[PDB]
Amino acid sequence: SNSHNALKLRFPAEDEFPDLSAHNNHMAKVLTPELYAELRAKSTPSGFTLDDVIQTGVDNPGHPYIMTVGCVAGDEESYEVFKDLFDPIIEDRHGGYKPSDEHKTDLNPDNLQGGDDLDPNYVLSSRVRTGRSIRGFCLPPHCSRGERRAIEKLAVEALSSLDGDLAGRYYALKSMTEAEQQQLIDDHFLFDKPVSPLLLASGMARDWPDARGIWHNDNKTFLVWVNEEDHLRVISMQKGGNMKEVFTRFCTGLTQIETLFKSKDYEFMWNPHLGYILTCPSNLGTGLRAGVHIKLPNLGKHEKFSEVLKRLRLQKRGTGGVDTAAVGGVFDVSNADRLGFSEVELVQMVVDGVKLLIEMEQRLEQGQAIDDLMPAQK
Amino acid sequence: NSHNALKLRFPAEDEFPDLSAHNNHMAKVLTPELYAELRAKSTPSGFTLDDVIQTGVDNPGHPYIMTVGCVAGDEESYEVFKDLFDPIIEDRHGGYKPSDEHKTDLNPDNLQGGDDLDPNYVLSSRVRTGRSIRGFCLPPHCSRGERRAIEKLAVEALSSLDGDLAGRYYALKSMTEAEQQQLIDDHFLFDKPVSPLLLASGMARDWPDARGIWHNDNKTFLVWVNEEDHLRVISMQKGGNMKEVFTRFCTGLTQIETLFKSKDYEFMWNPHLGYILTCPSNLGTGLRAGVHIKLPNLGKHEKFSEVLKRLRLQKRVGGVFDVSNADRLGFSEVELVQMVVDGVKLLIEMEQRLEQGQAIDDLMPAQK
Repeated sequence: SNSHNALKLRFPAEDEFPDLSAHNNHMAKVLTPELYAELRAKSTPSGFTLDDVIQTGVDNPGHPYIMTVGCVAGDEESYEVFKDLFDPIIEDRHGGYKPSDEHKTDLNPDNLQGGDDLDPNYVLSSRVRTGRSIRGFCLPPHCSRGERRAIEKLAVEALSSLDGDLAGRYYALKSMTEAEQQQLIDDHFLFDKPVSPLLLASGMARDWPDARGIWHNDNKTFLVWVNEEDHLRVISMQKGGNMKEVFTRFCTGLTQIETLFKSKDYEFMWNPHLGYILTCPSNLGTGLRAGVHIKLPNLGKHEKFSEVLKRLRLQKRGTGGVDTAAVGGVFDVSNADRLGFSEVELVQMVVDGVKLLIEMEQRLEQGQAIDDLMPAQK
Repeated sequence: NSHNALKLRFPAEDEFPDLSAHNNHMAKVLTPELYAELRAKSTPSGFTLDDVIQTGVDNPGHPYIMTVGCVAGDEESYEVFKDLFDPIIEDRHGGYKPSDEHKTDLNPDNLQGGDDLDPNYVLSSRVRTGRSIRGFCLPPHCSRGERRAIEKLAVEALSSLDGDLAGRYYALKSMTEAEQQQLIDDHFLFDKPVSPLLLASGMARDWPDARGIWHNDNKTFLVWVNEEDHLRVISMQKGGNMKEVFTRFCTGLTQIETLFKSKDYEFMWNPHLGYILTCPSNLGTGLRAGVHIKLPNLGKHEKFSEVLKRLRLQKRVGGVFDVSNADRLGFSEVELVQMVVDGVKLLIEMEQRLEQGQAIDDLMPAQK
């Protein structure tokens, strides 16, 4: 069953209790001596234990300013069996999302209003990314080589049946040539073995690169990663500001994949409370990041920039390409929320927020203050 | 590295540089045998010994002031080529042995006094240092992509700074006319190096791409991005409150590091060399705390040179001098600023004594 956890249970809980004195992550914030003694004996059907769940958080103290999650789920059951650890973490990480709250999924592009015309003079590209887990298999931190291979087989079979706009090709990391990895690097489609101690400490990098691969359609507007951080990572993208089109392709792609999985009696891990289940609690609900690479040289240096994004429930990341080298300010702006908002709602906020960012940019271009454009917190 | 492969087809003596009439630390240490042993090596980034000493071969230097004559291309340069750097470091940094260990101390609390040096003599005071981000090659070798990546990290980290800090970034490239003008008025604008020492090391490539300057609204904390080093942090202020200038120096610096770490990034550093920087002369603390003071009487005394060396200080407009600590490695940041505070007090004391037409010989400091 768990000979090892049985040996640990022979020690008093406080002898096995981690020293989190110099830590700063959500796990350490919630893991009291009491909670550890209560859950340490528990195990999930696949044998995943509390010690397995929090190991990364113990190894990685986290940092100042922002905390890290410090824990992972090894399977779908982990969230139920260790809900007393995950729930407060989730409540804290997702702005007060309660154990009793419900998550609503909305993958109907028609519910999105506008967003098909983000000013191409500012929006260089649009993208929507999410993650999915296949029910019946352990998550990356825990999946065996056999499970991982079974998942890849399922993913590849389904993906190979996509045609038309989604006709594509699979590229296994194991057999990848220097030439194809160079092309994938140039198209920003490649992923390598994680270097983050956060991911490494969880066990998700075992047997690399076995059963890991990259798939993408011929037009390079739809990309799928298999067995990296989660079973599947699905990305839709393209040049320009047609977020609606990107989202539609995103939704239709996910839908066709799921139908194909359904054909084989397989389905994505999902429930009314946590939405789509993924390895890290920070990616629950929709696990969706919808963003744009937008030119904002003026606003980008403005003192209220960060403040404007926070109020629009958006977040930014800087870029390191020739684009920003010229403009002197190209940013990657996406939605900050993940759980408690539907996919349509998250994408809508990017659409809405982007329009205001552009209006503020043009306002600044004409050398005028944007004071009366400052929005109220959303 | 296959260019080095070709060079290795010639015997070492045929590739060995002609360093006659060269007055730099590299030239005073590199022997034909040391070259023959190290010329086939390379750091993971591919930096070679030839790359390390190129600036020292190109720049004979000056008969008087001596230069280091070499640069590090990445963090591993100081290790893979330690047999060349160690002797140079011992030579450049007052005997600092390979066995010695550097001790960093950025706690402004350990700074005894320095809160108010006589304003009648000290026009202004400032402290500055350099920093390298682990994982990226140094300015002599960094690719355009690395430089841009470094710039991305620095800007968002500096964006997160706030309080008496919190400022605006200014990319040299896309800098607007009004902006460039405004910066010159604040005396913050820096441009492409004219120094043949930097040019020869390959540090000005792609200028001004990925280069910029960030400073606070208050104009007391400044940071140069991707110039002589990944980062050049400066703290300044008119007056003689070196203590306050150093405090702001330490905090703003602790925060930057804070933000960097919060993304799995850290400054290059190790117990032996302190902070890793491009030029060996900047190792350890790479710190320079200086003040502009009026020492007219001393300025023309025959013991002014000896007095500075005694106090371990350096000088570089009525008696207006630029005095700063001379040491960089083997002394903590707190120790370096303390010597400047102590020595300055002693300099002003001697200046006054001279004004009264008195001795001062009894004030000759004991070689610190």
